[PDB]
Amino acid sequence: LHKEPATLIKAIDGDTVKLMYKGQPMTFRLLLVDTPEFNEKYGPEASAFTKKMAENAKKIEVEFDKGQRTDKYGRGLAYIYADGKMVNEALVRQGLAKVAYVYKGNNTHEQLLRKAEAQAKKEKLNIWS
Ligand SMILES: Cc1cn([C@H]2C[C@H](OP(=O)(O)O)[C@@H](COP(=O)(O)O)O2)c(=O)[nH]c1=O
Ligand SMILES: [Ca+2]
Repeated sequence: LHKEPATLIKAIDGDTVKLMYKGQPMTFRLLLVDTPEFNEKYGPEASAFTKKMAENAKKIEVEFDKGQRTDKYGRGLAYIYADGKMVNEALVRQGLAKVAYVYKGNNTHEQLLRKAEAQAKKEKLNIWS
C-alpha cells in the first residue's frame, strides 16, 4: 500500500472527511471502522476527535487498500493519516469507533485495528465504558 498526498477541505463527522485528492474534492469514508452517528452517544466526541486530528495535521495522507476505492455512495474508501498517525487506528484505540465493515480485499490493516480495539475495550474506554 502507498500513501498519497491530500488536503483537508472539511471535517464531516467521526469517520468521514472531505479532502482534496489529486485536485478534486471528495468525501472519504474511513476503512474498517464505524463511529456513532452525531445524534448517538459518543457521536459528538468521535466527530470532535477526527476534526481536531485532521485540522491540526500539517500533512494529511490517503492510503487505498488493494480492493475497491469508492463505495456505492461515491465516497473514497481509505486509511487516512494525519502527520503519520492513522486516524482509523486512533479512533478505535480511543474507543470512539468499533472495527466494522471488514470486506475481503480491503482488509490490510484489520489485525492492527483489532489489536487497538482490544486495548480500548480492556481499558473500558468511551464506547466500551
Ligand atoms: C466502510 C464501508 C462502508 N460501506 C457502506 C456499507 C453501508 O451500506 P448501507 O448504507 O447500505 O448500510 C454504509 C455504512 O456507511 P456509514 O457508516 O457511513 O453510514 O457504507 C461500504 O460499502 N464499504 C466500506 O468499506
Ligand atoms: Ca458511521
